[PDB]
Amino acid sequence: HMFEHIDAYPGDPILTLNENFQKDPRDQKVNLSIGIYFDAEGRIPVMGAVREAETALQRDSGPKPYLPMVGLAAYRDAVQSLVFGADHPARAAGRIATLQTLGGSGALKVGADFLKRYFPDSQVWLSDPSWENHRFIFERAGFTVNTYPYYDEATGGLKFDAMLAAIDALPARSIVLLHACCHNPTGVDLDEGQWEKLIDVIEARELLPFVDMAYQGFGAGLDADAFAVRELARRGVPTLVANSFSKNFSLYGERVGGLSVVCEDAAAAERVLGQLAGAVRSNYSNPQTYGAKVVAAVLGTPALRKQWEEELSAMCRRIARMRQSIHDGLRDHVALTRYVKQRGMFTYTGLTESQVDALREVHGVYILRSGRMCVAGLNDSNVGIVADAIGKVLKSGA
Amino acid sequence: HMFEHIDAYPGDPILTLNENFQKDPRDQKVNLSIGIYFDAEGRIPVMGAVREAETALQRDSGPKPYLPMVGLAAYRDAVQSLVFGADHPARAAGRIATLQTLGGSGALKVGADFLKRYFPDSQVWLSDPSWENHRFIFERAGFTVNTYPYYDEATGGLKFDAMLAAIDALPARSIVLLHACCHNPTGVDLDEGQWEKLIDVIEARELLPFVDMAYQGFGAGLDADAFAVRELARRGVPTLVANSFSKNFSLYGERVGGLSVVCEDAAAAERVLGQLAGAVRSNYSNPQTYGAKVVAAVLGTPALRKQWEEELSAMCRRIARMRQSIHDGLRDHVALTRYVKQRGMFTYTGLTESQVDALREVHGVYILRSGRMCVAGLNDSNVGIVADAIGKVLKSGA
Repeated sequence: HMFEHIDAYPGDPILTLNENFQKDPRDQKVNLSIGIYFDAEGRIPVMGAVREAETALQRDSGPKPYLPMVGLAAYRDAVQSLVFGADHPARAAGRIATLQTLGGSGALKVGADFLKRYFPDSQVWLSDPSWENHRFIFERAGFTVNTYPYYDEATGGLKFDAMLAAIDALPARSIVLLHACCHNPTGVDLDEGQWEKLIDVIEARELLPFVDMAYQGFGAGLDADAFAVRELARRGVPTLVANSFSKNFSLYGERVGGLSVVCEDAAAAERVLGQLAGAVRSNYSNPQTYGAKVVAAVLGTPALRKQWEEELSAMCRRIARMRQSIHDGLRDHVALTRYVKQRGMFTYTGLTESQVDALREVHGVYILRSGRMCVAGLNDSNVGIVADAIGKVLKSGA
Repeated sequence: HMFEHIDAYPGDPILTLNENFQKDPRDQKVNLSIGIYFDAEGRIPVMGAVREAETALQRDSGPKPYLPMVGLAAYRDAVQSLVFGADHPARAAGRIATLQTLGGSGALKVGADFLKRYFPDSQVWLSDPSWENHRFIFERAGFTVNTYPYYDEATGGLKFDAMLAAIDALPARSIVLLHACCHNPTGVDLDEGQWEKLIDVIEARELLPFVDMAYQGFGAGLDADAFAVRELARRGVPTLVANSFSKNFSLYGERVGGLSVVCEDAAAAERVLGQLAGAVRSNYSNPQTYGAKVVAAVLGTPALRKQWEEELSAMCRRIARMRQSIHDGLRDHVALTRYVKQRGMFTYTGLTESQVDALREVHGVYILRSGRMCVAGLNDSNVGIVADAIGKVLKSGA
């Protein structure tokens, strides 16, 4: 009876939901519950640049020794340059410790474990709402986790005054998890003016910003999407940055990401990098080779770098086209502003749980109970069907 | 000054040692400090079966979605079959929870995090000595870590009576880390009789054995090397098993391994699997695809499975040949029994720290300060040079 007290892990309602979508016999059914990018044909793409890199890497069959704890040197440098910009002063001054991680998740974990060890009495604050695994990772890492106001139910927008006042009230060294852009699940983002005002507070109150940038390239392009990170670093604010290549390389299953920490000087950055390697040593020893070689080859080969940025920008524009298409489709029925104001792969539709049920059962369109829709699930084959469905449900009243 | 209290991570003496080996101008220098398998030509091999699988996988360029938290289903089944044997009764009765992990390290981590959560007051016992990262992983996971007698300095063998008595004295649910075979760093292994006697105690005292099998295939073949795991499971003992594919697939840098937990019934195994997935969710969300596809393709394709087992057995025999060659070489000079009695990639030479210095400085042969030599670093080009060196150092006296 050694494991008689091990409780069963709670079933995943999304899995159940997708099982119901599969059994659904209706030809016009639409699934917008899976939060990943699909292309114009509703497929998960293999990016041209990625395929081309893999092809080149294939003609190089060599041994696979252990990587350093911090991962591949070329990868780390490419990632740091991509995130902060090649010309970033914090990069030139050696104030940034960067390592290869297992997706954005791995970066959050390594960061959390480092922070718990050196800031054990700090607590963590996330947005209301936030990515479903933020609370899980940081609570299991040993942190008390709290929330700050963020999404505005009434507007489909941002409670910036309430967000700013809550964060302004935090004690020094409070860890504040922030979406860089393309908020998951709501799609509600700060503008660059709100960002500056938030950084004023974060700096003055000596807080610890942990920026989660999982969608660099899906909001307004690679550079604008990293504004929060780059502006924090230009102003010398102690910042951790977790970036994911799952979405913008379409490499979800090869687990590639980065963790960067911006420190007060190069000496500090090197001590921090060593302790981040320490967190890795206590976890998985060292990261994997395949995905990092692909990413490093794409970012570091100008022809491939260009091909990658081009396809990613086309992905960015396709989502924006779908936002406009569903918006215009809804105008034909019954504040649709949220659909074009929100950004990235997700939108908080503001539909009630009942309306979500109706959308599914009556109109065969599947979104989350929270009202989260994955805009990337929209294409020419279904955007009319969806806009019609949601328009009818909204018009009929809550 | 946010990170003013982050202490510098201690330098790696092995890295320093290898830097000195590189600068060493002597043509006959020999490095036996790197603990990985090298072939007859002193290279890290790419196994034929692995190359052939990679070739086949290359002709299949599809999308890379997230894997399940527990990893690829085909991989898990193949790994479980390889470790316990296809016909194992615990496998047939569904008493084993198996998931894909990030190397053997990742398996130790996921296991440790699960154990800390459900057995928080248990402490951990490792062999004296043990793998350099055992203490680090389990202490950082929140466990008090202790040792039991193991290596016998005077014999180059095993203190089995002292080992058994120490373990017999542990309270229920004590976590006991055990090398399945091919002990790292000493090469001293239990025989199957000692194993049965140890399991008697582990069972009776209701302990929690955590078996670390990082070298299945390098001692006496895949089946015999897993005897401890298979016998624990046949006898119904609650057992965690961490197995690595780094060494026996030569896939160090693609981070592939497994974690298996043997439970009292299938119901328990399923609850445990869910909580192991929980540990993964709190860490890196889900594992990577490339390496697991390669391993699953090799193990599950009979032609490749045969080619793999054959090359691994040839690797196993090459190490044994080097053990005999250095033994016979030492007999030409000055108890050399340890060299043929110890097993796997490592041997504890029993050389003093001074003798290790002499071996390096005078004879250009590099082993660890502990006297650990990697036998796999021996080949026809250097085994005579090494035996001569060690023979002279031993003969000249401590």
